[PDB]
Amino acid sequence: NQLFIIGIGTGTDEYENFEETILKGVKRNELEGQIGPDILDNCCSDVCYFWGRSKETIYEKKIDKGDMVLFYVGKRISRNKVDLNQETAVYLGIICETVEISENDVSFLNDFWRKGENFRFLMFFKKKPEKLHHSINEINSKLGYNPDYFPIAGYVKPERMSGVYDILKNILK
DNA sequence: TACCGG
DNA sequence: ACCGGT
Repeated sequence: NQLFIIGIGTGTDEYENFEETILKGVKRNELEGQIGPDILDNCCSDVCYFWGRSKETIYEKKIDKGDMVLFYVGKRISRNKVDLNQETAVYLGIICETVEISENDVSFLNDFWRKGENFRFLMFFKKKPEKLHHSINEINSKLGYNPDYFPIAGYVKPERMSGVYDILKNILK
């Protein structure tokens, strides 16, 4: 029951990859024989929604099923700050399963990702991660972060989690 | 800055 | 340990 944040800067290849596999998604036939039939059955419909990283962990925390990912989307200004003057977005996904791809098998990841082979630690999301109506500053504030906190990949100290309990609850039914 | 370290 | 910097 952990919570992570992943910052997707607009106008960059991470945003492009975020378009393809989280916003648009990938038909499950184009994944058959690269991802297990069981992951495909239980985490995907005709479409899989998934993200990936180059390590298995985030601040030494590994990501497992049941956990949550807030994708912050906006124009990045400094390493971990966003421009609050242009549009921002927050999406919430719930991890279904995580799968590691072997380094002699990362070929297929380039089919839909720019430099995809570098990101062989995949995460699959039970349903398509949901676009919240909150801005990044509105979510940051609920978690006790600076308005423009925009981590590239952050772990949210559990004691902050209760500030967004309303939202996650409302999402389940 | 596909984030860690101190 | 998490943020919050350049």
